[PDB]
Amino acid sequence: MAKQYKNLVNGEWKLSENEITIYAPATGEELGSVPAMTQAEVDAVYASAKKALSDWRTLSYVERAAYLHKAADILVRDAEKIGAILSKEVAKGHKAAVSEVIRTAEIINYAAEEGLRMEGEVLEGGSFEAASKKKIAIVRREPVGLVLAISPFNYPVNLAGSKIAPALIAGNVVALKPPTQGSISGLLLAEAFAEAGIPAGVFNTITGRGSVIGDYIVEHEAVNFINFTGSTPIGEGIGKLAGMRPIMLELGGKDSAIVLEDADLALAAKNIVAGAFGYSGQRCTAVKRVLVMDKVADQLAAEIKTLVEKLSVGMPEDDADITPLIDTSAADFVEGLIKDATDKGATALTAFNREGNLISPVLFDHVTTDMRLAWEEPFGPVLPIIRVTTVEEAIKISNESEYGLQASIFTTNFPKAFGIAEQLEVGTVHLNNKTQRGTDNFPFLGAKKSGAGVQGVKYSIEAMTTVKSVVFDIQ
Amino acid sequence: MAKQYKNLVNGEWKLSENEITIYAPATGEELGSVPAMTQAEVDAVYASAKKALSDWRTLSYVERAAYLHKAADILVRDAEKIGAILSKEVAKGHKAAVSEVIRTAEIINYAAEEGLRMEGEVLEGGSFEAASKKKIAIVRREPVGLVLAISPFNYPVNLAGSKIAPALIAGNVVALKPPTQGSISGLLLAEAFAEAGIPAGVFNTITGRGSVIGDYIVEHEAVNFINFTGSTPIGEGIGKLAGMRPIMLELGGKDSAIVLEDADLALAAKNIVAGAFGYSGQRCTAVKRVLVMDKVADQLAAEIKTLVEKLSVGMPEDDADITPLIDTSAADFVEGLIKDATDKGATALTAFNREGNLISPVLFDHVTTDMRLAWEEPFGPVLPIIRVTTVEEAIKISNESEYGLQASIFTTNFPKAFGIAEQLEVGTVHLNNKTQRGTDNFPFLGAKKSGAGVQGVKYSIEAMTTVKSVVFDIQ
Amino acid sequence: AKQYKNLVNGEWKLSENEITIYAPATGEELGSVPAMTQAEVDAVYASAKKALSDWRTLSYVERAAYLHKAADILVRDAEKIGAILSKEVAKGHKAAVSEVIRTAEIINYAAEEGLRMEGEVLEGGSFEAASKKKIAIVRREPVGLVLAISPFNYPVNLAGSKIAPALIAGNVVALKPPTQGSISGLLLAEAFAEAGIPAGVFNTITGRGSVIGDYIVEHEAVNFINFTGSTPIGEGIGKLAGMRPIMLELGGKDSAIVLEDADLALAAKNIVAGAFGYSGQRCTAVKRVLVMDKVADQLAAEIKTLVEKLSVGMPEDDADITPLIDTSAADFVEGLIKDATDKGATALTAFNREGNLISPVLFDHVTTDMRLAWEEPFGPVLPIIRVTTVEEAIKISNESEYGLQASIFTTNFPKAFGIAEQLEVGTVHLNNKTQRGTDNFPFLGAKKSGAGVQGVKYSIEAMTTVKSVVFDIQ
Amino acid sequence: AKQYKNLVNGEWKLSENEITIYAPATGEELGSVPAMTQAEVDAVYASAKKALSDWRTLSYVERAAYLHKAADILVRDAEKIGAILSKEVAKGHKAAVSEVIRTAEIINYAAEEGLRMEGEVLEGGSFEAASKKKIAIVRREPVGLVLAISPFNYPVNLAGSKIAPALIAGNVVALKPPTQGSISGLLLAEAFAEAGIPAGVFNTITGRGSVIGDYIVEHEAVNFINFTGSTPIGEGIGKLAGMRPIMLELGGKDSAIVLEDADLALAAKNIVAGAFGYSGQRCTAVKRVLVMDKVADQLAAEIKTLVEKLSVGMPEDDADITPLIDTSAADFVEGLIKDATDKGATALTAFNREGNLISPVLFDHVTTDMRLAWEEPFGPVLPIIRVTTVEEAIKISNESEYGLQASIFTTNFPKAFGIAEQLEVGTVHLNNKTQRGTDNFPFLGAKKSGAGVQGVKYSIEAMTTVKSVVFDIQ
Repeated sequence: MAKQYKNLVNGEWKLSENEITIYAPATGEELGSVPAMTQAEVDAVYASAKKALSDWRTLSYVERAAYLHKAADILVRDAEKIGAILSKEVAKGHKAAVSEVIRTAEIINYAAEEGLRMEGEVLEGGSFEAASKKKIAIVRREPVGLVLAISPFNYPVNLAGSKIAPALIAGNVVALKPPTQGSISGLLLAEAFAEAGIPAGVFNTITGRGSVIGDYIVEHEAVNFINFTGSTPIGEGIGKLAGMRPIMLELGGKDSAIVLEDADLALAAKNIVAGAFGYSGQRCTAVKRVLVMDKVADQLAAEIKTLVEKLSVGMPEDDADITPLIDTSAADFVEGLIKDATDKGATALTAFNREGNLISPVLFDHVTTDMRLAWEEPFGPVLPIIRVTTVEEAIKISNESEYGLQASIFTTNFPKAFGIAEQLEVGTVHLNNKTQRGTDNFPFLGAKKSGAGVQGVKYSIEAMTTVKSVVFDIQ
Repeated sequence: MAKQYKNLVNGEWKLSENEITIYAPATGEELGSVPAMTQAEVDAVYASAKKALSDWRTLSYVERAAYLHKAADILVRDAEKIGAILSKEVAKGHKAAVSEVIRTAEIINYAAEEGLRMEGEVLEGGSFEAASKKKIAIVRREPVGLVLAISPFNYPVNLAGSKIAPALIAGNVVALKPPTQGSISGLLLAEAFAEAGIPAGVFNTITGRGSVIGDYIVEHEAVNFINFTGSTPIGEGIGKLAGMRPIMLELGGKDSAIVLEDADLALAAKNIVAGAFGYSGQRCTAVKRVLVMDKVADQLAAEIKTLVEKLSVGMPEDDADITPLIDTSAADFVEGLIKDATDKGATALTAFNREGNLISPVLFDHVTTDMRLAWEEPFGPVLPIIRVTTVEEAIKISNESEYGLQASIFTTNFPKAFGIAEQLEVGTVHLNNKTQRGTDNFPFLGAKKSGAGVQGVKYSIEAMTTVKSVVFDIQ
Repeated sequence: AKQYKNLVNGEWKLSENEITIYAPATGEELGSVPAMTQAEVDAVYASAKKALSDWRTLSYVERAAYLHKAADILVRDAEKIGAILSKEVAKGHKAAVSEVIRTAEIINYAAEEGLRMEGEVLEGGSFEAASKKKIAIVRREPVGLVLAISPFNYPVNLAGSKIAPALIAGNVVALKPPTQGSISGLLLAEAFAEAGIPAGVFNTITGRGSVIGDYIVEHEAVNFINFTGSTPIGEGIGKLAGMRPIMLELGGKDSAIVLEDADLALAAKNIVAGAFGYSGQRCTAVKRVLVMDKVADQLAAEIKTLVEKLSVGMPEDDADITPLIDTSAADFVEGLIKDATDKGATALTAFNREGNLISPVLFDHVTTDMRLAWEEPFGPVLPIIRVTTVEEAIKISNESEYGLQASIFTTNFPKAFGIAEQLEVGTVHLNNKTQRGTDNFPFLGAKKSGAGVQGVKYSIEAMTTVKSVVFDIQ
Repeated sequence: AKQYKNLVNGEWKLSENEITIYAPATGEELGSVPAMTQAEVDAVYASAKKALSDWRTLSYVERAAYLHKAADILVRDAEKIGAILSKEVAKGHKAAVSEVIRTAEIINYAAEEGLRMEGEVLEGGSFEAASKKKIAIVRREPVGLVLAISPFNYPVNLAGSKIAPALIAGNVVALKPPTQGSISGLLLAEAFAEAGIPAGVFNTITGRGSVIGDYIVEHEAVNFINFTGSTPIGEGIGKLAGMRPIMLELGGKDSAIVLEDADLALAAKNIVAGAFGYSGQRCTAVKRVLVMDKVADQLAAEIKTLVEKLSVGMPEDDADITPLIDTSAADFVEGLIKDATDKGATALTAFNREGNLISPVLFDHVTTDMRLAWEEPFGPVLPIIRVTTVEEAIKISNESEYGLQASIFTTNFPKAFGIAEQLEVGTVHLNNKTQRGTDNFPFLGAKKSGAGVQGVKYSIEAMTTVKSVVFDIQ
């Protein structure tokens, strides 16, 4: 039942002297163990990847795309088998975990076909000066080299594949460092690439304790690019450890949902509840605060309340909407935000209840900017409603956040919604819909402390490629 | 005629309590003084810029382009006046300094017209999944915010304008930090933008001592992007101080010129000498080592020697090819590399002579890779010739360098030259021509320790812009 | 009244015969233009094909410099050119000067858009592994000789919108202005000649359609025909072009769909400005209002009050409604007004005609059996058609043989976008009148409204081809 | 020998009359195809216009899935389709199977290229400050009904290269294969029908040119004609199209310019493979060698040795030179051989004809007064023309009415690029024979060789239009 998992290192499956046992956050069930790599074993992974780089980058785009398509087919075949373990490993609903594996296969296939249509440009010297009119630049794309991909606990397969496939199609070699709570899933994803016959050293995995290899994996001079999803403080550290090297960071969010007086309140409540409470609010791109005009606030709060009361609260195996949080510390942190809001006079529209790390969904009304819940990312099923008098106030409060991932605007006036969107300091603005990363072909980025670089399949490919210009004179 | 220069801060010209006197490196003549800003004065510059940002980004592209065109016209008008001071300030030939100011005006005009044709994209949700076929993403470009532009001593006007105009057209606000040896020229460039009527706070300058404001200007939370040209160690430090913030770094080069057996040796010698000895070798994109096939090495060295002996050695006012180096430390460093090469048995084809900081051009043959001159960037008029037996050896020696700015290949076999170019770890490869940044519409980038990001007018605009996606469903 | 000459191979040439041009509003003689023979058209094309090799080999910067100098000369002489243009096509004095300034803007924008011309590098390895070392260096090239045919209503603006995009790309051009508008077209040519455009690179042709009409188009020297004018002439040009590339800007019957939730005052303001601009003598003009019956009475009343305010008079007095281009045009418009009156449409503003000066006529209760519901008048007459559903509005809008542009006045934009997807038009304007601008935007027509896509960058792409150079890397 | 049917609105239909098809190499009866009437063509087009709305509103992913499913069926049945295709157009068995596999590759590539279709957002503030709040959301759209006309020499490959790019973009298609090749076109249609392509989305038309030839092109339901075939037929299609968009892939007389510094063995190998592939029945074949006199004797001797090694025989034996498509084609080739012999050209390989199987003829000392220097033979005959300067080679190359592709064999690449700029062709191959591939690369012809740019992404762009939605941000 509980297997001893191994790392993919240069086409071989390796155990380490020490290991980390992984337990199901909802039940405490032992799921297996992953290797606890040393720095010398991380060196072996990077040496194998740099050695494999020359033969991988010289393959055709077609040949590289064929491996990715083969990996995605194996993921679709084993979606139930991987989804069942993923569900237990990060306390995600069984169906939602299987959906994550299917979405990963879709992103791998889309990146394989997006990346193979890689084009260059021909520039004319005569565009700038007459004397150089016979000079042209043949500009072609090249891989950056070794990409270190760091996936998060909440999407350990999906936000590993969204980094791996775009890097691999471009001719880069990859080392996946999954989170410890999610490493069995990351290694199951690696088994699909290994079964697809990915050449030795082109795709590898690293698992271990942050105290032994956390900074080491990023600082290493073999790494040419770091692609990470995780907390803002960890991302801030990765940015300095990267030095001059290119990075892509997907960090926290405190996405606001601005509801104007002319909004469809039932549609706004439906989207706000689905977005805020999806995976018990353990998503960076979740709706984390409602900024509603006071005229429609009482009716909107009542409609959000009725929907929050319907949400099922239970175990991942029963596909509950609200499942247990990733760990005790996460649950304690969420309870502290709920306590601060209650003590400062916010109205609890739905009751707080906690059984283990299973916190019931809490909706708060009359939330003010002096409450921690107005600003701090909970990663838990708690949503504040902050009443505003003007749209200028809603923009001001929205932009006062250190985060700027996405925003939602619920209104029937789209020219005004576009004007508001221009002023919001976020990557994406959704009109009459919850904030969301999808569709995966769209750009996904965060302003301020929410990230660095632009994600979305083609943008991820462009970010993990460089340019080689060949200039010559026509005679 | 030594003037007391002032910094452009929020539409006003400000002196500081302390100042730095600038002297001509070739004669020791006092040229004037620039303010020695405090950290509180840097805070005032950044506060002015962030305040000016909202009204600047909301202007049309046409309005922003008009200011850039007006400033470029003022630079063309005052090219002799600016060029005369620039020549004395960095010991650059009088005509070459005037040419630099004219080239700056050309880049400003090209960036104003490139940036105003800024386009977005419309993506279809139906490209990724059938359920999202009515969902579209209107993706538009936005400024990153405040750009800190740091120009180098060797191109204090040209590599200030190449950062300022692309940032300004995109709707960013700028703070120019010129080098101390080059700050009078950076402030003369600022006077052209001020005379063009650039709004208060949109364009500002900072001058000061590295011990007082060096790290402070970069670390400051108001700065959203750092665009720097200078030494590799300084750029490495900037990368760390930037944290997660976007950067563009133009650092050192050790550009190799690979000469094959079928090369036109007279053309190779002409290009190699013009590129290696331009501005006494004080350029990052300059031929710094010749990797020549042994069969043609004696004839190529003889042809390079005859041309190096013709180079004039003297003062900037007399438009000498070889002028005095930027400072004593730079000339001492170059002399040390010449000494190491002589002591290790390299053949000096042209004699070493030094008068103050005026070093005569030294050509070395039979340079082996145990010599410091084979690897270290001198920033002086010294060129090694390294003989090889195979093109595999030339590629291996060229790639062993920590730098990878550009490379030159002299050969009549272009399909082979393209194959070699693919293997060279550089940004740009010039076929049958010296390495060069131009034309300014072409990408300019460095692999390895030569930089971060892609320069060239459109690439600079793209780098200093982000994306704002607005997603909605069609009904 | 001067005797104008054609620009042919850097020289100014008269022909044996000439055509005298009169002001449509006053009958004043403005001058004459040459009446070229087919042999003189041959000389223009021989000059252009000879000049093509040295023009296409110039840098993009050198070609852009000539365009910028021509645009500067147009700005300098905008009052001088605009004054003659105003008299020549009975356009308001200020509107005619604005047209010359807008032409200089398009020329400059084309010069800077075209010089940033880029190619592409394609990888053989994208399609098959065996061709991974094979790449294609794809670069843009001119099509060759472009014949540009401008219309009477925009004889300078819709001549420059064809000439500058063609010239920046390395093409040589022959401008054939309309006879009523040839003095303006030749004044535009004087600006390019003063800018020092090389001999044969830019030339003009003037003459009678019965002598050279089909001849200029069917000539084998012409590689591309870029025309603005009537649909029947455009249809003929398409056949005469054979396999050669074309760009056609033809008739319009633009609809303004007004929904129940629309801002009716804003809809009326935009509808009147768009429908009655230059007395309705524009292809991109609101030519039919398709309004929901619940809001039709109030919209009709608001359009009426604004139509009654429009000044009716002479071009020199900057009147909103000026005399029509010719008697035939005014007779045709009067016939459409008569047909609507006889079929029971309600004339909300009175019909009056003094010479070829027709007062603006607004009709309500227009049905699909009336000619005014379908035919392009090119006159100051606007029908209002009442509809019960948006499906009916889409159906009636698409039943037209034209599909240039449409306007949708509503506060529901997701629905407006859904309606826009169903309309068979090139452009849909939300809460605004139909318009060609801004000139960087695409401008095209579906069905009988055109062929090809205009707008500066689109015009450049259309009048260029590609040259692919393929080789294997070793 | 089966009785084949046309795919019409999801049903397989016979016509009252039929055309029996015979193998050009053996005379074997292969089956019959319907001889459609104009009323049956009307039914095909009515079905397609009706199916257009539900096809275009499907997602790109759903349209791509049908194309991928059709391509998989073609790979599965590649031997079955290839065996019939080989007999139908006297193409080698292995080459005919390869054609089906290449068609599946193009269908898959077009499905994935087309689904990443993007629009653009343009800023009014790029052109004028007053329009800075105005933006244009420009999205791609199908042109409507595409009539695809495939040629006899690539009846499956140059049917799929038109069908898949049109279908992914949301267009509906009617395939008109050539009569000699209609069984193969209908076998391709069976793969799309088995893939479950919706009724009316994809249809076929078969018939006699005297009954429906002009009718299929003239029909007002057709919005785009994509044709590969002879130049005179293409010229007629261009007129019949009127203002409607077209894509024409017509004749070629591709020149292979061999300079003094060329690798003559490489030049001979590529020249012979390109000139004699499918007995020279290809528009992209090398059809004339323009060689510098200093290296002409050695090059001709090297080409001769390779031509003498070409097998001459039947398609079932994978012979290099197989029987020509029909008697008329072989008679025409024999006439060009006769004109060259009578005018003094040197026959380096002997002329022999057995039925319509012509042996490969190599001619040297071919002059510009011989028909073989200019006319496309579509037969295994190649002239070698000697030139004294590269200027003469460019002049002779460009004197041709065709301009499909050119080859340049030389070791001086910067000079080869300079020559390529002067050649009036779509593509120039350096040190390699002319060829359409890879299918992601642009494929086009200058002068009488075509209209429009083919190659997968270029095909998709050509069979799409643009819909601009403009609004002001508040």
